[PDB]
Order: sequence, then C-alpha cells, then structure tokens
Amino acid sequence: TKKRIAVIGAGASGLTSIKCCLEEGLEPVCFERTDDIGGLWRFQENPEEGRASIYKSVIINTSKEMMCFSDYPIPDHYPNFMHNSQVLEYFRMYAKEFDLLKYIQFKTTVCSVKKQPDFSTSGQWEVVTECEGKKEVDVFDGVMVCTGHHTNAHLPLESFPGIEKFKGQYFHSRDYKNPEGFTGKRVIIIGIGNSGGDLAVEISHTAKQVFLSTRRGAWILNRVGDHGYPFDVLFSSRFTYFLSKICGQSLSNTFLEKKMNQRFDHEMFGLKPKHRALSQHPTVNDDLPNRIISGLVKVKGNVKEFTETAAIFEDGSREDDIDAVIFATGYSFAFPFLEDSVKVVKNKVSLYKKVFPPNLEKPTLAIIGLIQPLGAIMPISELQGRWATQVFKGLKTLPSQSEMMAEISKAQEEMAKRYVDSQRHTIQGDYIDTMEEIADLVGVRPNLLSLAFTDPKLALKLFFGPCTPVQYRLQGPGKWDGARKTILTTEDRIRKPLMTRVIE
Amino acid sequence: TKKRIAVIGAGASGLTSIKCCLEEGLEPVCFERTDDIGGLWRFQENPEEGRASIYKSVIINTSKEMMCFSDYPIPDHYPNFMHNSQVLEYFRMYAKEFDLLKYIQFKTTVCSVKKQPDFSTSGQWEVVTECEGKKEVDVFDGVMVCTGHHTNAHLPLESFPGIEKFKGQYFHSRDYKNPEGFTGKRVIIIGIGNSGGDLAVEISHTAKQVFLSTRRGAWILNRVGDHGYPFDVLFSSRFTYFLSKICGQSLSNTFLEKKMNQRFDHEMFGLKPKHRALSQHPTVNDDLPNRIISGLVKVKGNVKEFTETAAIFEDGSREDDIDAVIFATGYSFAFPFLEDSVKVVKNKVSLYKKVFPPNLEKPTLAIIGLIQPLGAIMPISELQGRWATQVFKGLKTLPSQSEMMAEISKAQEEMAKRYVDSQRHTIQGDYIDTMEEIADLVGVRPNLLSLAFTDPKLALKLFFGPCTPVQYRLQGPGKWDGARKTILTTEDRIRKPLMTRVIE
Ligand SMILES: Cc1cc2nc3c(=O)[nH]c(=O)nc-3n(C[C@H](O)[C@H](O)[C@H](O)COP(=O)(O)OP(=O)(O)OC[C@H]3O[C@@H](n4cnc5c(N)ncnc54)[C@H](O)[C@@H]3O)c2cc1C
Ligand SMILES: Cc1cc2nc3c(=O)[nH]c(=O)nc-3n(C[C@H](O)[C@H](O)[C@H](O)COP(=O)(O)OP(=O)(O)OC[C@H]3O[C@@H](n4cnc5c(N)ncnc54)[C@H](O)[C@@H]3O)c2cc1C
Ligand SMILES: NC(=O)c1ccc[n+]([C@@H]2O[C@H](COP(=O)([O-])OP(=O)(O)OC[C@H]3O[C@@H](n4cnc5c(N)ncnc54)[C@H](OP(=O)(O)O)[C@@H]3O)[C@@H](O)[C@H]2O)c1
Ligand SMILES: NC(=O)c1ccc[n+]([C@@H]2O[C@H](COP(=O)([O-])OP(=O)(O)OC[C@H]3O[C@@H](n4cnc5c(N)ncnc54)[C@H](OP(=O)(O)O)[C@@H]3O)[C@@H](O)[C@H]2O)c1
Ligand SMILES: OC[C@H]1O[C@H](O)[C@H](O)[C@@H](O)[C@@H]1O
Ligand SMILES: OC[C@H]1O[C@H](O)[C@H](O)[C@@H](O)[C@@H]1O
Repeated sequence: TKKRIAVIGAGASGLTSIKCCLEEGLEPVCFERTDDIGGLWRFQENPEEGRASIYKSVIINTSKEMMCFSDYPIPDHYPNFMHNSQVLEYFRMYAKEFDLLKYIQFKTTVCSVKKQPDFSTSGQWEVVTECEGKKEVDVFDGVMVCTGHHTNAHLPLESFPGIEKFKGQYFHSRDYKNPEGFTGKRVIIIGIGNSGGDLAVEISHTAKQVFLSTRRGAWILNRVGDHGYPFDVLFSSRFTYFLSKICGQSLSNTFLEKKMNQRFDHEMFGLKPKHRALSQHPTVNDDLPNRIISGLVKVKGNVKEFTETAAIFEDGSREDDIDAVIFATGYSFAFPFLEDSVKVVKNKVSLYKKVFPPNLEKPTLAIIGLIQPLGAIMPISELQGRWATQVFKGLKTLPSQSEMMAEISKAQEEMAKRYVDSQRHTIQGDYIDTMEEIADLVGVRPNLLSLAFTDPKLALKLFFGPCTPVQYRLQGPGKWDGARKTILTTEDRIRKPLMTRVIE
Repeated sequence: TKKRIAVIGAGASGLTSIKCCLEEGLEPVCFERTDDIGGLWRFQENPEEGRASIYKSVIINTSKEMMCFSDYPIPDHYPNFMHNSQVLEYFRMYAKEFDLLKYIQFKTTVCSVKKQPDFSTSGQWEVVTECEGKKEVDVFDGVMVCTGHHTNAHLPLESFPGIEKFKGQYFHSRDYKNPEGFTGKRVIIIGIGNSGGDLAVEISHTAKQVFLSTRRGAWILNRVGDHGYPFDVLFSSRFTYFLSKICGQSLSNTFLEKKMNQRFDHEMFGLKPKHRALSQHPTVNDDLPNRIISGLVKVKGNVKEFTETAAIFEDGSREDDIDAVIFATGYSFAFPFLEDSVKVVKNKVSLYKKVFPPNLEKPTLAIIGLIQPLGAIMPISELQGRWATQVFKGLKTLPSQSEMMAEISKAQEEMAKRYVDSQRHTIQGDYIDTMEEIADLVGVRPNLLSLAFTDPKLALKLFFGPCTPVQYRLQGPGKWDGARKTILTTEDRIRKPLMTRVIE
C-alpha cells in the first residue's frame, strides 16, 4: 500500500526529492518537461521554454564542500568552485549512484495539480500532464514541486521611459550566452545581482565600453577568501555563527563592510549603497574591481530615460552611441499548475518553513528549493525533502493552521525589516540557521554537546571547521556510515585540486 | 655650432630623449625603423619585424600617477591602470605638446654606429641608416640608443627535449594576440612572467583547459591594493622606502610575502617558490587566483619532455591531448649596430648607471631605457635623458674608467646576490632608488629637508604620499612651474575616473 509521490522537475531539487522518497520507501513518479536532468545547470546555446537559461561561462558561487548532497561527497579532484558543466556531471553521478533516472519520464509537462473530491480524508491530488500533445490523468498521495525560481524573466520595461524608442538591441540576462556580438560596442548592464556582475566583466573583455548601471549600489564579495580558502567555508562555520550571534547584526555588518572595503573602498569605486552587507543578497565578483580600475567597466547610477541613441542617468549625466542594453533585472516565480493551492504575487508566497501551504487539510503538497540562501540550495532542498517525505508518512506532523501562519508572518516581518524592499528579497534564508531549522524537524541535527565528550576530534571539526552538509548524515533517520570519515577529511578535498605542483 | 644628437627609436624612450635634447638646446635627429611612434605600445594584429609585439588586451601594470612624464601629467579622466591604446594616445599627446614628430624620420633603420677616426678629441659617431633600400651616412656629436629590450624573443627550445616531435601548435608570447584561436583546446603556458600570467587567465576564458607551467613558482601581486588604491602608489612612497630601509631586506620580504599569502596562500595554490618576494621581478595578476580555484588554470611544474601528444612534468605527472604550447619565456636584447662598442651576451652588459659604456674617451653614447624597474620605465628613461644630455655638453662629468668599472661590478655583484640567477634579472632596478640616483646626478633631487621648513604641506605629500615623477620637476635644471600644484592634486586624479556614480 505504497504512497505514490509526484515529483515535478528533475533539477537538483527533483533528483534529491526522488532519492528522499525511495529512502522512506515511497514510490516516486518524476515528471520533467525537458529531455534531460540538471534543470538550470544544463547549459544549451539557445534558451528553452519553461526552464532556466544560463550563460556558457557560469561558475557556481558556492564551494564544493558547502553544496554537496549530505551523503554523496563531490570528487576530490573537482575544483572548489565548479563550472556549470561540472555541477551537471556531479548531478549525473548522483542519479547513477541512487538509480533515479528510471523514475523520471522526460518531455512531460505538469499542467494541473488539483486537490481531489475526497481530499479532506484521502489527501490525494489530481495531476494532469501533457507529453508530445497527448494528455494523461493520474492520482497521487503527495506532490513535491521542484520547478525552479530563475525561469520567468522579470523585464521591467515600464520603469524605463524611452526603451520603446531605443534603436540598439536590448534583452534580459536570460538570453545572454557569450560576448562575441559585443566586440568594439558600447553596452549598458541594468542591475548588480550576480548576472549583472558576471555579464559586466565578461562583456568588458571584447566591448569598447561597458557601463554597470545600479539604482542602489552593492556590497561586493570575493569567493577567494583569506589565504585563498573559499569564503563560504570560512563564513559558514558554527564558530563564526556563534561569534556573529553574541556581536549582533550592526557589528557583524561593520566587520563584513570593513573587510570588503580593505579589498576595495566601495565609496571610491562608486559602488557604496545606503543599505548594510546582510541587508542584500550577496553579489560575488572577484574580477569586477580590477575591470572598474581600468575603465573597461564604468559604474553608473540608474538609467532614467532612453533615446534612439543614448541613456540619461538619474544624476543628469548622459552616455551616447549605445549599441546594446542587457536587463540583468532577475527573475519572478509562479505555479500555473497550482492556481488553487499556492498563490504568489511579485515573489510573495506564504509557506511554513518555505515548504508547506498552511491552509491544507492534509500535509501532502511540499514546495522544494523555493529559498534564496546565503549558501547552496541543493543541500537545503535535500533536508526539505527528508522532512517533507516524513510528514507524508505521518512520521512527523505540522502545527495547526493558525500557528503555522504566525511563524510565516513572523518570518516575512523580520525578513522585511532586514532586507532592502525588492522582489528578489522575498525568500532569503541564512545557510546554518536553515540547515539546523529543518534538521531539527527531521531529528538529524547533530548532538554536538554529547559528541564534545563521546568524540572530541569530530566535535572540534563540526564547530571550528565549515558547517558542511555531511554534518546532517551523522545521526537521526537517514544516518550514513561514512559521514564521520568524510567530515574529518574535508580539508584534504579542499586542497586536493590546488596542490597540482609539489612545494614541500 | 649646437651639437647634433642621434636618437635611435621613437617609443617612450625615443620621444622623451628628443624632448630632453630640445630642452638643453641640442638638435635631435630621431631615426625610427617603423612608420609610427609608440614602439611596444602601438598594438597591430600582425607582429612587425624588429619592433615589440603585444596582445590586444594588455593593461599596463604601473599606475598613471607613477608612469607619467615628470612635466606632463596624464589627463584626469584616464583610468589609474591604462589599456595599451590609452598609453599610446598619451604618447601621441606628449609628442603634440612638445612638437617632437617633425624631428622623427620614419621607415629609417640604424645599421651601424662606429666611433670616428678623430673620436679621442671630436667624440663623434658615424651613424649609417637605410631608408626604403638606399643607405645614407651622417656624423653626430652624441647618440642616445632607445631600441627597447622586449623585441627579440627568447625561445629556449633546447631545454624542452621532444618539442621538435610535438604535433600541436607552439609559439612565443610575442606572436599571441587573442584567445579565440584556442576555443575548446588544451593549452600549456611555459613561464610565469606577466605574459605567462596574462595569457594563462585570458586563454582560460575560451580554452577547455589551460596549464600554467612554472619551473620555480612565483610570488604574485594585485594592482588593486589596500582600499583599492593602486599598489605602486602605496609601495613606492618615500615613507614606505624609509620603513623598508630600517627593517632590512629579510623583514621587508616577510611583510610582502605575508601580505600576498593573506590574498591567497602560495603554498596551497601550488605557486610558492624557494626564493623571496624581492628576489624576483614582480608578477602582477589580480585575476589568476580566481581562475586557479575554478580549475580553468592548473598550476604545473616544468615540462621535462614533449611527445607527439603530451607533456611530461618534472614530477612525473603527465598531461595528454595537448593542442598548443605558448612559450612566455621572455626576451633578450642586443645592439647589432653597436657590436664594435657595446657587448651583450645572455643579457649581461656593462654600463655605468645602466647608461654609459665605461671604456669611452668621450661620454657621447647614452643607452636609454635598458632597465627592469620595480616601477615604470618612461619616467627613468626621462631622468636618464636629462642626465645624458647634460654630460653631452659639459654641465656634468663621469668618474674615471677604473672607478666606473668598480661600481658596474658592485651593481652586477649585489644584483646577483639578491635576484634568482636568470637572463631577465641582469638589469633590475628599484624605482625610488633609481629615480633618486639619477636625479642626484642631474641635481634635481627635491630638497625635502629644506621644504619641511620652507613649505610643510608639500613636504608632507612628497614624503607620506606616492613618489610621483612630477616630484623631480620641483627644483634644479629643468624646474616646472606647475609641479607643486599637480603634486598636491595627485589624490583627485586617482579618484576622478572612479567616482562615475553619485555617493552623497
Ligand atoms: C546564473 C545562475 C547562477 C546560480 N548560481 C547558484 C549558486 O552558485 N549556488 C546556488 O546554490 N544556487 C545558484 N543558483 C540558483 C539555482 O537556481 C540553484 O542552484 C538550482 O538551479 C536549483 O535547481 P532546482 O532543481 O531547484 O530548479 P531547476 O534547476 O530550474 O529545475 C527545475 C526543473 O523543472 C522543470 N520544469 C519546469 N516546469 C515544469 C513543469 N510544469 N512540469 C515539469 N517539469 C517542469 C524544468 O524544466 C527543470 O528541469 C543560480 C542561478 C542562476 C540563474
Ligand atoms: C606586454 C608588455 C607589457 C609591459 N608593461 C609595462 C608596464 O606596465 N610598465 C612599464 O614600465 N614597462 C612595461 N613594459 C616594458 C616596455 O619595454 C616599456 O613599457 C616601454 O614600452 C619601453 O619603451 P622603449 O622606448 O624603451 O622601447 P620600445 O617601445 O620597444 O621602442 C623601440 C623603438 O625603436 C625602434 N627601433 C628598434 N631598433 C631600431 C633601429 N635599429 N633603428 C631604428 N629604430 C629602431 C622600434 O621600431 C620602436 O619604435 C611592458 C612590456 C611588454 C612586452
Ligand atoms: N553562480 C553565479 O555566478 C551566478 C551568476 C548569476 C546569477 N546567479 C544567481 O542567480 C540568481 C538571480 O540572478 P540575477 O543576478 O539576474 O538576479 P537578481 O539578484 O534579481 O538581480 C537583480 C538586479 O537588478 C536590479 N533591478 C531589478 N529590477 C529593477 C528595475 N525595475 N529597475 C532598475 N533596476 C532593477 C536589482 O536591484 P534591487 O536590489 O532593487 O532588486 C538587482 O541589482 C541569484 O540567486 C544569484 O545568486 C549566480
Ligand atoms: N602590462 C602587463 O600586464 C605585462 C604583460 C606582459 C609582460 N609585461 C612585461 O614585459 C616584460 C616581459 O615579461 P614576460 O612574461 O614576457 O617575460 P619574463 O619576465 O622574461 O619571464 C619569462 C618566464 O619564462 C621563464 N623561462 C625563461 N627561460 C625558461 C626556460 N628555459 N625554461 C622554462 N622557463 C623559462 C622565466 O623563468 P625564470 O624566473 O627562470 O627566468 C619566467 O617565468 C616584463 O617586464 C613584464 O613585466 C607586462
Ligand atoms: O540574441 C541574444 C544574444 O545572444 C548572444 O548573447 C550574442 O552575443 C548577442 O549578440 C545576441 O544578441
Ligand atoms: O543590536 C543590539 C544588541 O544585540 C545583541 O543582544 C548584542 O549582544 C549587543 O551587543 C547589541 O548591542
């Protein structure tokens, strides 16, 4: 009498959502609208309808040790910050090791997920799915939604009077792939998220002049941290977490801001914003400062008005003979197949722990990977998936509707106090906070106080070292044999791919 | 009556050597073998015989405020680290301001410069020159040699057994221009001078894999120094100079090395050499560490042997399916037109203050810009030129042959004690030491002790601020009226091109 779980999407979130089903003995059916896995990380030269488009050169901004699945370490020889193709290969490896591919039926789009007539007792969903033009209806005991949130382009043309008049080319970051078409041209980038940044430096290699236009400015991080350790291996350690907690937000901020200014002074470089370090989604770009100091990227304020030829800026300055404008203005999400269960408006959604609709008579619809962490999504989707599948079996249970809604509203409230008021700051999470939060719900949070005495060597690494995901496969339901071994050898794996010449 | 001076070459050194002549009332004839000025900084898509070839993307590693001519500051809006095109434009500006172009005859190569029969009394040179096939002979009262030293490729194929056997492409850095010739290829770079570095990162943008092969390793700097000030504006300040002098070499070294390790640990990154920071010509690359941590540049030891397909490395590791090898193995210099007078063998020459042959009955042959400074060459060539033209008249005089040769030998000796034993470390200079040394001989060293009392505001900048070249146009022979004004506004010009977006 095995519960059948629909997993929608076969990216990082889909893949782990299948594994998490199999591991609690549920039968996963996985629908994936394209002809392969990886979702966002499977680069193609052309954009595809209804799946995340990326550019060829993209290198992931989260260290391999911090983004691995908890029970499947990334290979020793893989670099600390992997190219999009290496992320994809690792996903393929994950899917072979846990035999996930057979449960996927590709080329299959999910049109509709409606609670059934008997939902108040059965908790079951009517999933409708088209496949090369032929419909199909099925019933399921639970649904895990693993569609992305970097798919539907946010192209706010309405807030750029005279863009309709502009006679150069202009398009969303989505459609950017390589800089060939920009040799010796003058290009404006709108927005200073990681798309803005990546494109501003890349296009500046070929282009005559790139302008990086920001309406706010940005605090700007480097993945090459102190001593060349990955910045997230350093910042996301339980010790740094504890130091942050006693020191408070505004002092943490002053530390981080003063750190970033030592690298380059955001005021002198024209990038300094009115907000604080932790009030914005981190923009990571080690190359941007060096391009700015050479004039090949020019930091600008917001474009107020476009002509046939030019941009006018909020400060009355003007830039002429503009060949192309790219809107790195980011993405909005929605659920066309769930316009009954889950509602989103301008990236505002209400979900308990970012996962469960609170207004469900049964807890049988999980939303996986709908978070913007200061960290990797894959490891959080996995914990979301461990938890999700447990409440599908009734091994764990949700609070009452009204107390779910208090936590939801409490979260939206402090997120709104903390983060700059923009559509991209609606689902922010911190990495350690989030991993612990969901780990505690699954009962796999490592007992670090006991281990202090029962194993002082492990205990030390767990605390003073990086808060690696493998940490959450030590104890509890999904307990993994080789967690302790891998957790201790985490240094070796960070160094393996860098000691390619002997020094001694 | 007024002495005629042959200036050989019309790059940075030629251009300033003409101006230095005009300013001591001498008649310059300038022979340039090419059809234009700029020498090394005039990029063309094809390499040209007997003039420095560079790559399209080259950005100068010395700050604008540290490389300007002493009496012609670079415009406000020009960036702190200029692209090769902007260096060239600035030279064109210099040549307009001081009306130098009319004294150049282009397409004219100097074949021979021989001391004349009456040289022990007349001090005159037989300069022979071909111009579109037809020779021409002339006599001169002095010769300033401004041929470069980054023209004749050093391609040491003999020390790569099996390169004759290799079936991919291979060429010297000289012939490199763009990375698009390497898309999806596996490329090995020999050498980690600035060409090695530049190409290793550039080619890694298109290439499947780049390997950066060094037989030594290298200490590696960043142009974006503390708070995003140009590193040379910070390191080359009389104050830093004095701090260095009391602390000694080994302590200075430990400071610089510990500084570079904070950015990235040269041991972990596999770049750390057995020598010290100041024992090697500085390799500057802000972008290299980020490419190494992503695997797109792989640090290797020396190639011991090439096959049809592969490189074998000094540590017995092998890399297969290698499409292309670029020898960034640097340059040798020589004087084909001066074999009678000046002897150069594997970059070892004997010249008093790097300028004067010591064995000359008259001091009427100056060698301009034959130095490898921890700084800009242009400003040193200029001071060399001020001095040179003074000793051509009778304003200044050289020591006796015997005491010149003791100083020459003393210089070669301590240079050999300090620097790693290699062809490119035969003419190393320190910037401040060298500027002061030559300034003192011209009597234009600024009297900073006097100014302490005569002008404490200026005195402070001269000491605590950057040791800008304009400093040496304050007092003495060539005195410039607008020096003090520019020296004080030096911060403004560093910031002008970076505050392109409103802060307040
Ligand atoms: C340029 C860029 C860089 C990024 N870098 C990082 C990073 O460094 N670290 C990080 O943690 N995150 C990063 N992200 C965020 C990124 O989205 C996540 O890392 C990761 O892609 C999450 O994948 P997912 O499986 O949750 O969603 P996706 O990868 O988008 O997977 C969704 C899948 O569902 C399919 N699908 C869509 N609609 C349907 C439907 N109706 N029915 C069936 N299938 C459907 C899609 O075709 C796709 O295969 C980046 C995003 C971008 C755009
Ligand atoms: C990629 C690269 C980057 C560099 N970056 C820097 C830097 O950042 N800072 C720095 O200070 N230095 C740098 N250098 C060093 C460089 O040598 C100087 O910047 C500067 O260009 C030297 O100028 P020059 O006039 O001494 O030589 P060149 O510019 O080489 O001038 C030589 C001229 O003489 C002509 N010539 C040669 N032989 C004859 C002949 N027999 N008769 C007539 N004409 C002749 C040539 O055609 C040419 O016009 C760099 C070098 C390279 C290759
Ligand atoms: N691995 C990588 O290197 C990499 C590369 C690219 C992207 N990413 C990831 O991809 C995700 C989204 O990418 P993104 O950078 O395109 O998204 P983003 O962070 O939403 O970028 C949006 C940028 O555009 C600005 N903007 C938005 N609307 C605007 C308007 N109407 N007018 C003017 N300016 C406007 C934003 O300012 P506000 O602050 O006002 O919103 C912001 O600077 C992020 O999770 C990021 O981590 C990663
Ligand atoms: N503005 C810029 O960005 C820029 C760019 C490029 C060049 N430049 C300048 O132009 C000048 C030329 O520099 P470059 O990189 O062309 O040459 P370089 O400084 O002479 O360095 C050559 C490299 O090749 C190595 N090498 C030499 N012979 C070798 C051999 N037989 N086997 C293996 N390796 C060998 C050297 O090692 P050793 O240490 O053993 O000599 C060194 O690492 C330099 O002053 C540089 O600063 C500036
Ligand atoms: O059409 C979208 C764009 O694709 C690529 O990014 C090209 O470089 C660009 O020229 C083109 O306009
Ligand atoms: O933000 C206000 C306060 O928050 C925390 O309680 C800190 O311990 C304290 O030092 C800080 O001033």
